[PDB]
Amino acid sequence: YFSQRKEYVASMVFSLAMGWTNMLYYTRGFQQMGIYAVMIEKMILRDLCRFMFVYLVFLFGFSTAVVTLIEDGKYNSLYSTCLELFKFTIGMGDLEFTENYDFKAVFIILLLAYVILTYILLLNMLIALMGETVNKIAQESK
Amino acid sequence: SYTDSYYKGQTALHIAIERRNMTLVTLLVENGADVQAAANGDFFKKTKGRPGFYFGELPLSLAACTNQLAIVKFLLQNSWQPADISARDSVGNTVLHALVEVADNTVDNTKFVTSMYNEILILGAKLHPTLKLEEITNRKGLTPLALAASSGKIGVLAYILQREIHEPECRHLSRKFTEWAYGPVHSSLYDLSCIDTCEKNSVLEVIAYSSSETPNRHDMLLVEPLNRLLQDKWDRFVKRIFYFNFFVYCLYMIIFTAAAYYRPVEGLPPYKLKNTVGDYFRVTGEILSVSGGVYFFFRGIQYFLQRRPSLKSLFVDSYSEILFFVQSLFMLVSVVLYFSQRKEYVASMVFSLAMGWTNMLYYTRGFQQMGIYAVMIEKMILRDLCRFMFVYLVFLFGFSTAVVTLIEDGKYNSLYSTCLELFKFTIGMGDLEFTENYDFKAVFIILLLAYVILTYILLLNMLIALMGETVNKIAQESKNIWKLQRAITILDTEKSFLKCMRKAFRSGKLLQVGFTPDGKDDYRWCFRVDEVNWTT
Amino acid sequence: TCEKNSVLEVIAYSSSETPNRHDMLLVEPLNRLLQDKWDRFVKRIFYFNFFVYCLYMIIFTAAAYYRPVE
Ligand SMILES: C=C(C)[C@]12C[C@@H](C)[C@@]34O[C@](Cc5ccccc5)(O[C@@H]1[C@@H]3C=C(COC(=O)Cc1ccc(O)c(OC)c1)C[C@]1(O)C(=O)C(C)=C[C@@H]41)O2
Ligand SMILES: C=C(C)[C@]12C[C@@H](C)[C@@]34O[C@](Cc5ccccc5)(O[C@@H]1[C@@H]3C=C(COC(=O)Cc1ccc(O)c(OC)c1)C[C@]1(O)C(=O)C(C)=C[C@@H]41)O2
Ligand SMILES: CCCCCCCCCCCCCCCC(=O)O[C@H](COC(=O)CCCCCC)COP(=O)(O)OCCN
Ligand SMILES: CNC[C@H](O)[C@H](O)[C@H](O)[C@H](O)CO
Repeated sequence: YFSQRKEYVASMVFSLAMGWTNMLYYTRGFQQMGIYAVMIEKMILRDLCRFMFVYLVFLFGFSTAVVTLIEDGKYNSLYSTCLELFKFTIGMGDLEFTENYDFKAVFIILLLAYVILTYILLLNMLIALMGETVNKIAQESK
Repeated sequence: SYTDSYYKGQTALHIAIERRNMTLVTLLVENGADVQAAANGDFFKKTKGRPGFYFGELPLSLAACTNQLAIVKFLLQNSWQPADISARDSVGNTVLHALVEVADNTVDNTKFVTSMYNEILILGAKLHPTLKLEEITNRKGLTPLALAASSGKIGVLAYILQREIHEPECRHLSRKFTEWAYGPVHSSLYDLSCIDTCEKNSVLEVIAYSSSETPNRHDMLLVEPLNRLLQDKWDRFVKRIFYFNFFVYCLYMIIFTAAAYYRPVEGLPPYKLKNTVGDYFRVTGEILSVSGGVYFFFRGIQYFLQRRPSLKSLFVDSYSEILFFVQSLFMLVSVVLYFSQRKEYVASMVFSLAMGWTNMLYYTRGFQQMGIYAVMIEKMILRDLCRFMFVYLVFLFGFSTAVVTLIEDGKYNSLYSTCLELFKFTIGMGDLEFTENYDFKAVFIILLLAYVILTYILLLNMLIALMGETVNKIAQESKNIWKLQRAITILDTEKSFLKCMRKAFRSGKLLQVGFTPDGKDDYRWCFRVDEVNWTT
Repeated sequence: TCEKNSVLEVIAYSSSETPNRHDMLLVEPLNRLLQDKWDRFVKRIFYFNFFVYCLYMIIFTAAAYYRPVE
């Protein structure tokens, strides 16, 4: 701010966001409510940290395969393709095969394989593990 | 004798009985110690939020509560200063009330307390045959049976309702009367007094309208005479009345829906009737709808005034009455806005209409199969969503105001639109279409993806795991929940009944024993049960 | 009150690998002490801290919302 850069807005906003979620710290010590803060702690530190490597392997592998196969289109940059395949993981892609392009059959096979592997299989694996972690610490709530 | 505010009234006889010294008790009673002193200090009162020993404040109560029968017989029979068996404390609890209070639904405690209760009743019959201890109520108007039912003492309740004494000169204290037995089957009579018709506070009223903290609220209905009573009342007359009420409610909602759908669209209510068929039927439907709203309104007020529920348990019990009452309130507010010449009555009417259908789920209670869904919806809403709202709103507001602050000039530049879109993202129907030209786009993307990962993936599945655990918690308890709801329905149907008859009795006013302590005979509304048991 | 190293400090600031870190607080004098200190004076201080943090965040939000756009 004092260095004459408008980029301070960016830093400010992150603190503002964090400032609200840190109010979960004050749920600790209520017998009913503290379990939610604990569950979030355990899930972020254990489950997402371990799952991240697996998912990034799958994401980068299929993403770079798609970018290599495609030439001259929207899917010709790592940025857009990573965004799109990540959208497919969390079930908000669209698989609209409405482009004129080469090796269309192989492109379709790859996207279907990725969708099955990440949406159906991996994501429910993670959700199963998170459910295990959540149920494991209900009885320790006291 | 202790004179402070903590041990007020404690004296030597209490110490001797407490120490289990027969010799010192005999000497103290010999020397003229008061056998009816009241030790009512704060250490000795009935209380939960302070360590203490409540026994009923009297030496006889102390002796009974401590499993010392010899001292009880001494105090009652000894001629230096005999003890009154029917004495009461400051709470009004007699020895039997004190015995009920010290139960804890364990095997050995059940054996002790049941034994001491039985012996005291026999001795009371012998000493004062015209005395009826079991009809003495404490300060709150509870008999020992009602106190046991309210407190959830399953052992004492099971003992009392199934009490039998095979001995003359005390047989009139029995309640279960075995008339015959065959190989696997035996037929008996059950006394039934103050189960159905006591006029003050019956057992079924106490069990049904308990405050949901009672440790065995639903197991108490499995005790045999109660279970047979509820089944008989259900099959005899209540079942038909319940189905009739459900059918009438269905007709009411059909009329209400039809009237609501065909509202006039012209401005400025109220609207005047034209001499045409559709107007007559529409106005008829409106009048019936408002009538139904007024009916449910006054039923709600009657319920709340009769029960007087506390704020802490206002919703934990009485969920259904609250929802029916809120439906009534929306209907009345709609009527007020209608005759006040405002369009906004449509808004109020609509909410009542929606509520009117979902309250149909109240009638799936009392089915063994179907009532579990109504119960699950209630518990999920009352526990999981109400606790989870604070957490989720903290996240929503944090990222919402962050994004609004970052962005200048766009659709994401007001709290309303950004809160709605972030909510859409949380339930998995966003767009993520990062196609707008605006500054700080990288930070915007980082914020939004962090929000998606935090709320869509993580928190939402946390909620779902918790709700699923709740459902699996009560997959098992269906059988008991069904019975409890059926009991509440039966009592509620008994209370109104809209015929001026109170034929709530089961079997005849039969002579039970015929041989009282005096020359009279007792007719007691006994109820016949033929039980079967394949043991041996 | 130890002045060097008390029991509650040792239990509370343990490294989470201690086998009975949760059960050690159920020992009766400790459980009563924590309940007593909570009800005596700490509970009001904690609620006051939470209230002040709420006010702080509201002030921060309002100040950030109305930043100048030049
Ligand atoms: C320092 C770490 C470890 C951390 C800091 C930030 C970036 C964080 O994301 C993480 C990584 C992350 C990012 C996005 C999704 C999942 C995980 O986890 C926390 C950190 C994690 C969260 C979410 O965790 C919470 O529910 C807050 C919280 C939970 C439990 C508590 O006991 C607690 O006490 C203070 C606070 C909030 C953020 O700080 C936040 O508001 C933003 C913008 C990102 C979250 O990085
Ligand atoms: C009075 C309360 C507590 C309540 C009243 C309304 C606003 C309610 O939303 C809530 C809050 C809410 C709103 C939206 C989603 C979840 C919860 O829960 C009920 C209330 C909750 C429901 C949903 O609950 C049901 O399944 C009805 C029901 C379940 C079990 C029963 O035993 C029962 O007997 C009457 C009825 C129906 C609504 O009343 C309805 O139709 C509308 C429009 C909103 C629902 O507020
Ligand atoms: C399940 C747990 C593990 C999950 C891991 C999450 C992985 C998600 C990966 C998504 C990356 C999507 C990046 C968006 C690309 C983009 O939209 O483009 C970006 C825009 O800039 C940025 O926002 C910087 C990158 C954002 C930082 C992002 C962490 C570059 O610039 P261009 O606009 O010119 O791209 C020109 C092309 N149109
Ligand atoms: C179907 N197009 C997107 C939907 O609107 C919805 O957002 C999405 O399909 C769900 O998240 C997956 O079930």
